[PDB]
Amino acid sequence: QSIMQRILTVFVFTLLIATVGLFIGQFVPVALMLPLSILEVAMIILAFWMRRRKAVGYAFVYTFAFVSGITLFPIVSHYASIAGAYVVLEAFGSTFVIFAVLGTIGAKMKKDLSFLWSFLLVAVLALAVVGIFNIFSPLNSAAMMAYSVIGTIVFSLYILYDLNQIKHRHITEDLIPVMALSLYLDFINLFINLLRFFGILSSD
Ligand SMILES: [Gd]
Repeated sequence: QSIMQRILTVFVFTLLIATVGLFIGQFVPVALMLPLSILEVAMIILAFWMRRRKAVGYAFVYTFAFVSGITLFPIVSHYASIAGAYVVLEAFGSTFVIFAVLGTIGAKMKKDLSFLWSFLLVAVLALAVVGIFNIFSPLNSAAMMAYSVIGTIVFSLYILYDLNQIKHRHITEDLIPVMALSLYLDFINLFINLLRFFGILSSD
């Protein structure tokens, strides 16, 4: 009925569409698979880009959710292989409770967190730079673990912020796709960071 529920209705469908993509993604051969470095940082770059995009439709978000799902399996399989499959469940479980807890608090809190926009914008740019640096010169385990905890905190704060702005701002019906897409990217980026963190933590 309300705009918040319609956004979260779209959000759940992108999760479902992504899960089918993830299943399909297992059949991609190693020849057609991009480097792990590139795949991880591309999601940070798209999270930044898709936030500032104008006039996004329902066809874009659902097709994006599907394709991104396919390009998530290489990362999932990597960290499951180096540290056991249990880290994928730990990562997904931790993402789900963080999103539920922070999403609920953000959506019903009386304080308006609009002032954080600049703080979170520069943090994503920093992660983007360090992620791009990682392609050419790969960071060691401890720097990657440090990078992962920081990314976890930034993308946890974005969920709080995003649900908070949905309540506090006058969101028109034409922004339902773009707001759900940002929730999807926040979720996916939080998952990747927890997965890498717990992946490396159990790696040695
Ligand atoms: Gd790998």
